[PDB]
Amino acid sequence: VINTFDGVADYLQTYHKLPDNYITKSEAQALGWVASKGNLADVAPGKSIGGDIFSNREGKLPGKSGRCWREADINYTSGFRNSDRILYSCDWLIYKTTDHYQTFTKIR
Repeated sequence: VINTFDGVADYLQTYHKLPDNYITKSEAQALGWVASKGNLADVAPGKSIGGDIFSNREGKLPGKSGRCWREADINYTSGFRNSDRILYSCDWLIYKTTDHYQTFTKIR
């Protein structure tokens, strides 16, 4: 797998968690992921980076408490990470970005 905008959106709203194909950056690093080599697929076949706290330091997203915004990679399969991300709040507001957190639009 679930790594589409709709799929992860629907999945979070229900289960209240990301699907089983997500790993945080720290977890990925421990498995040997080297961002500069874009090898995530080799060290963690079928996984995508997701579940880490998004700071919202630029307030480009509705203000929430300290660790209420989280992000997950969307449309990732192999190679370097792309520019697609889903942003989900502790109150389950769902936003998307396709430009590397520059701009956001509501999806749920």
